[PDB]
Amino acid sequence: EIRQNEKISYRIEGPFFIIHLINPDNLNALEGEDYIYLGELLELADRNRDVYFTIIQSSGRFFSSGADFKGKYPSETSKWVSNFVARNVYVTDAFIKHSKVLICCLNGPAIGLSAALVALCDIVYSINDKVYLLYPFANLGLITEGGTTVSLPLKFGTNTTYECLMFNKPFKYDIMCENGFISKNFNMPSSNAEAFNAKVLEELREKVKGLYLPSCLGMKKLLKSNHIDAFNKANSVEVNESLKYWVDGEPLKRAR
Amino acid sequence: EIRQNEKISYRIEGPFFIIHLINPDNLNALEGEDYIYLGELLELADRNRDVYFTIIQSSGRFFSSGADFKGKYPSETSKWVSNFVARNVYVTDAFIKHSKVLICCLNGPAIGLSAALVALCDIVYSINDKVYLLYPFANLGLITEGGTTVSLPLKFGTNTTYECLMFNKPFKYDIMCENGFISKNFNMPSSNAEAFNAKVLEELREKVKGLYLPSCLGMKKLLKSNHIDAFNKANSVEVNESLKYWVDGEPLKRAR
Amino acid sequence: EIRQNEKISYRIEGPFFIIHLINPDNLNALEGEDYIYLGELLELADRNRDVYFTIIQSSGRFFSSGADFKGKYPSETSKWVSNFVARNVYVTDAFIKHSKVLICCLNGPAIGLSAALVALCDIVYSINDKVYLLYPFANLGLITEGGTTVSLPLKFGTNTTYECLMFNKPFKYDIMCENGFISKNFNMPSSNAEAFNAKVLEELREKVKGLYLPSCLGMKKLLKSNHIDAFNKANSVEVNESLKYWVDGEPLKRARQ
Amino acid sequence: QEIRQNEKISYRIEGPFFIIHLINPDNLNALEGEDYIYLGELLELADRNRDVYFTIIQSSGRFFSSGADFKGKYPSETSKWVSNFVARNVYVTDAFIKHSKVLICCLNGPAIGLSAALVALCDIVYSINDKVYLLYPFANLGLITEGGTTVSLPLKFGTNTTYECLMFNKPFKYDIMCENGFISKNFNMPSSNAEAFNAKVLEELREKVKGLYLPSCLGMKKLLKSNHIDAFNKANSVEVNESLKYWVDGEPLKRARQL
Amino acid sequence: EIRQNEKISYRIEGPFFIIHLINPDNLNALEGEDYIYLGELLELADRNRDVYFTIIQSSGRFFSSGADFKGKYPSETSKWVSNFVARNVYVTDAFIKHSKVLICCLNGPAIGLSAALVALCDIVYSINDKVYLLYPFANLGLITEGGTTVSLPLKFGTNTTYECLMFNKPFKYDIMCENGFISKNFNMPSSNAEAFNAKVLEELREKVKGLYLPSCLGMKKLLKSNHIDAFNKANSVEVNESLKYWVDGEPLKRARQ
Amino acid sequence: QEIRQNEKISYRIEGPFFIIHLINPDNLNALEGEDYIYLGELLELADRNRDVYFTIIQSSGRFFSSGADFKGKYPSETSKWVSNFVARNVYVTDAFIKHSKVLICCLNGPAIGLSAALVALCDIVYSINDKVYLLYPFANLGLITEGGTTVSLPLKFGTNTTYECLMFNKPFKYDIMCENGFISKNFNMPSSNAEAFNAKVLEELREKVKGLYLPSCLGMKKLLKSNHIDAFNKANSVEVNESLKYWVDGEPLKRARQL
Repeated sequence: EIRQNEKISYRIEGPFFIIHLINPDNLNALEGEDYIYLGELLELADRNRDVYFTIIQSSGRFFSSGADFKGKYPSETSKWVSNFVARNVYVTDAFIKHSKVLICCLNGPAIGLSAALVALCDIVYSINDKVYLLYPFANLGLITEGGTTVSLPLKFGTNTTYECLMFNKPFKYDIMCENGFISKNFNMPSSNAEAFNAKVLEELREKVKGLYLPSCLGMKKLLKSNHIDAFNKANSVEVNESLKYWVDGEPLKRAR
Repeated sequence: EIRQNEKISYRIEGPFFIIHLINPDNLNALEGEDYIYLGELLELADRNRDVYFTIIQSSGRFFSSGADFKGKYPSETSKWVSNFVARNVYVTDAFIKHSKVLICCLNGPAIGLSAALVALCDIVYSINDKVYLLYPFANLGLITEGGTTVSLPLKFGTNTTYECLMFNKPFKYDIMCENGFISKNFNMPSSNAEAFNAKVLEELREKVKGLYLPSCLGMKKLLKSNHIDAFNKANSVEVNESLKYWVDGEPLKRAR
Repeated sequence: EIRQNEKISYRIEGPFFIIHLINPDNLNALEGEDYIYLGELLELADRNRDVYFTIIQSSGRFFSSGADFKGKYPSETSKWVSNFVARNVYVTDAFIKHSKVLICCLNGPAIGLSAALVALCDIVYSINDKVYLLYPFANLGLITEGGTTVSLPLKFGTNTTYECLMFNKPFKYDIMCENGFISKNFNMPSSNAEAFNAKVLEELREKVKGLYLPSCLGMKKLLKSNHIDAFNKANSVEVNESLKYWVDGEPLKRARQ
Repeated sequence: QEIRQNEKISYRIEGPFFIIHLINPDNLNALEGEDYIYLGELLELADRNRDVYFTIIQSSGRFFSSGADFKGKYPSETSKWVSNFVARNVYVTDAFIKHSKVLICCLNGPAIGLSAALVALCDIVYSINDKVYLLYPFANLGLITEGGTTVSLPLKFGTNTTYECLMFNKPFKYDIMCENGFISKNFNMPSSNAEAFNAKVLEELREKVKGLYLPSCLGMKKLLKSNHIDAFNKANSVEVNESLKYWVDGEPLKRARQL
Repeated sequence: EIRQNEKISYRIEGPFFIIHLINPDNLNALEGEDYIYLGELLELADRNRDVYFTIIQSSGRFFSSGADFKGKYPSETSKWVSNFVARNVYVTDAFIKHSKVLICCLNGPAIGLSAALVALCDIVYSINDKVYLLYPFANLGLITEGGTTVSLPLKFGTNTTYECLMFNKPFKYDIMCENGFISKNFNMPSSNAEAFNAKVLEELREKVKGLYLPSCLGMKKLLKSNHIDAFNKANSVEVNESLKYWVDGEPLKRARQ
Repeated sequence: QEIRQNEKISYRIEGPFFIIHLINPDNLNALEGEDYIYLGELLELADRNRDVYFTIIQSSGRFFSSGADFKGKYPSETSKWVSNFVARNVYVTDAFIKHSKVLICCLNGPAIGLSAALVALCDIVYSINDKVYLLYPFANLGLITEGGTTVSLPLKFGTNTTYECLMFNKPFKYDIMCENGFISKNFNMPSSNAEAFNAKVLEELREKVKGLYLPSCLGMKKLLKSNHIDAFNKANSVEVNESLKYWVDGEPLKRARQL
């Protein structure tokens, strides 16, 4: 039981807790409170003993274009602590610690904090070879977010990570496939995300047959311990280091 | 240059950036924005190339009784993320990363988050043997804050830390002295914090004569690297784990 | 629900799961299966949602004199893997990962693997100033066990640990107190462990009044993460490195004298 | 160089090479607990021999090893499994983790389960042909990660690929092995002559070591091992202890009796 | 402001500090003092607040053939501490800690300590698909240098690293590309390193347009923290462990042939 | 057991003990760069001797060692200091960090600077009497932490005490040493007979090792060392490189010429 959000729905089918970004007209751009809502959904899925997989699906041609930049305080610092710092530490933490198998259905590109979240998922399936991830921090006057400090070198390599981050270049489909970031490309048309989403769920129902599901969670629990400390450390430092960029004002100015 | 705060002042004398909690009538209890203000002062001291020591002094009989519990949101979670999570990650981070030598003049007891901050200082001087630190998390329905997860076992030992934290008992003067937590007890009366504060500064002016001050900072930089990762990791996890305690409501109920 | 063991009992009183070593006539020396039993009891306490504290108490003048050295295999290696390696790695792990507050009531000396278990507890109370911990590995032809590789330097300091371990010397009461290892000395006579055990429980019932007990567990969960990895790494290495000492035969030959 | 004999596993020394041979092709080189222990004892023996610089693990038939032999006294279920499963796994895993000689696996066919974990702990792997695969069927058996796979699989195959394969009981196939540089050379020989493959690897190795200062190999390995030695030791202890509740719950046993 | 070195030049163009190995007739082989000079140039670039990228370029058909083996002490140990240990620990540290984005323009092969420095760069661009990195330590009677203990497994994988290091085999272009080690291959002829160097700089001037350059440094500062400790630990151990190989004499005797 | 002679430092072996003796009391056992290197070579020699289980460091006179001797060709200031300071410090510090034999310091009087760092890297310290102290005067010399003090001082004395002493150039006095268990036994002998102290320590050590299985001592030390070995190796590299800018800036030199 949780409040409703017009941009994001969820349902449970058997062992699957399915989260759906449902605002395709705005490329599923997300405001601060929507990221918090996502964290609350993960925490809900995490407390449900019938759930073994948490599946994040979207809508339209984009997975998510990232933070919504369309959408009181004693200082600039106090403002940004409340608005940026808090939201980012919270949602990043919710993904880092999540105990269920986290699967992203990548129906199109993801950008920024949303793309950070994709990189925190355990398994990623792509609609087709036109998906990409973009982390435009250098263009926005920002730094790494959502644990990308750790996740990008981990999943794409350190050298590739520098090229992409330092020069604001996308991690394209080819780079994703070369690094095993995508576990399966479904090769379906971008115009039917809904069909892609349904097909992934159908294959998942097939793939879990016969498995002892608590083994999945037991294995994940050990696997997570490989990098949990690095992610926790990066979360705190990412969010605090970002502050001077917001307080300096550059990302605001750039928000044109 | 920074806004004024009636509860906390600062000044610079030579290589010393001196912060003064000046609200003795309320035992220097601090609201969220005051903790943020403290962080901003540290960040200011840290950017000043003439500053080598950041000295935190208080007033009255208490160093600080902790968070002021006398002193809109889509959910309980969103509320507490904004109010508790953000403030705590920010201020704790400001202390953890501070590059100047941090000295606390402990003019009386410190409690809770304020006492966490005392434990993050590099050097602590006590007014007299009646000072103590209390971390009442078990009584408040909360958990460790302000990096105490790491600082208390580090500076007091693991066994002593469990006895005190699990049973809501103070770290008294004797325990502080036995662990070398206090570098000097000035043995002055509790009724003149001002005299104590002045005496510490006078001794400091003497002790820095002849020293190559950049050596102090160079040494601190290496020393800090011993535990910086543990503190950063604990900061993120403390603040996120606390959330369920606030959201469950217990600390509020207890706030009687 | 678990098998009975005549050397070790347990009961639950409110939020306390109380384990009692009850073989004072043999100084509560423990065989392999007894150490395993202890691990099983911890795992039972850990699964009980009404338990917040696991309290380990003993009987007589000793907490425990350690492994009972009075008390089928293709090789010496296979034998010792089954008998020593497995038992040690299991019981040590049960202590390292335990989520309830672990309190040891130290009613007298502890030796060897039993003393290692004392050093893995979160809080230790002593009956009087004659208690000591002895880790006689250098004398037995063995090495560090039960996570002592980590726990001793952590709770006693590195230099003191080397003096004691390298020369088979006890960590005496004064050293325990100087390092805050003991949270309270009850100063009671050695002849009444029972009274000491009761007195600790009585104080604990008082001390928990008013506390939010889930906070205790929440704080412990974070505190444990400071050293959990070091303990897990040491456990694996301790048990495997011991093997060559058992297989070489020295601790056996030293046992016969 | 003295140790008991084991009809399923032989060893010999040729120059700087200590060569271990799984020789039970009729049963796909499936291994019982004591055989895994025996393997650990052989590694410890190679490790103490100052003339040995490389420890080479070779097999026979069409499989490297189908894993633990599931065809093949205790106060409790816990005591039983501590003795049988916990002890064997911690010991053999440790023997591979700490081994100081260059460990080379000659992969003559598929490996499964704990045997496949051991392949993933080797320093260098050569494949007979592109039909080899590694399968870690823990999710199907009602078990969890073993033999340091918690660390080795993400390390050598990537995290995302590891989750897909482990969570859904899918093999790490040749293509994935090649894409991740897991296999250093595919010999492209027929599956029907493991023997020829084994001999060819050794013949190339004798060529490749000519002119090398062999203590440099060990000196380098000693530094390389330190990158992950702690993570492996931590995983070993946790893997074996966490597995216990799966054995004690009984699921893997049940699943065994359903063939 | 720094001394001149006839083998290595530098200049600054906007936000780029450009270092150029300019001794193609000797395959840009470097003596101890040249490696030290390189470290000094990095430290200079690192202190210049207008610099955001430090670009290392070379000349001819090789990036660098490595340490120049053509080119007073109480002991063999004292000699090698002064000559090998000190130089290696200093230059390796200068690369590990560098705060500006470090880009290598790989105009041909690199060998040994020079190849180690390539592997410490943040981004590498290749002239064409004939480049390779060779770390011939097993052949020279040496061990890992310049942080390769960490960088090679990190950027090439553990198994590939063992094959190459244990058997003195090159990390060839295909391996580099498969691991994303090379961010762009320019596919230009080996005969014009100069054109390649110019082309990389031209693209870089384009790629930085519109970027907030302090963001680059801020991101690097966080990225570096992933492995900084492993690199610092390896540096100390690599240099000290090499010593016995030099003192034993093997690399010397191998040098004479 | 063969090495050059050094008039300032001798060594001998008595049974399982390798005993190193600083023998220059007239100059407070102050040590030049090459003497620190020599010490490292002696540790490496003791470390290779299979009959040695304990390495005992003893001195002479009223001081253990007053530290680096400041009475006692390069393309740059940087090259000079890399050769003279960096190399010497990384080498000797490393020799202590990695030493596998039980290292015992017989503290016959004060130790200062790098020599005091080396005392703090020993496993066990015995004091002649309660007038010993350790001083780390880096802040006064215009230097930073050396010889692994970055790690050893907080580890053995606590963080807060370490900041008070290092930041303000104050000694770690006997009381602080005793309170932190840094000293395992104070012999309470007069400062005028270091020799008698040295002999008494050795006599007790011969008593204390009777009946022990000495390989157990080394086996235990090997596991104990792994608690902090990484932190020490990381600190060594950073300490020596960070120091460079202090030497190159020139401050410690200036401060040297002001006696």
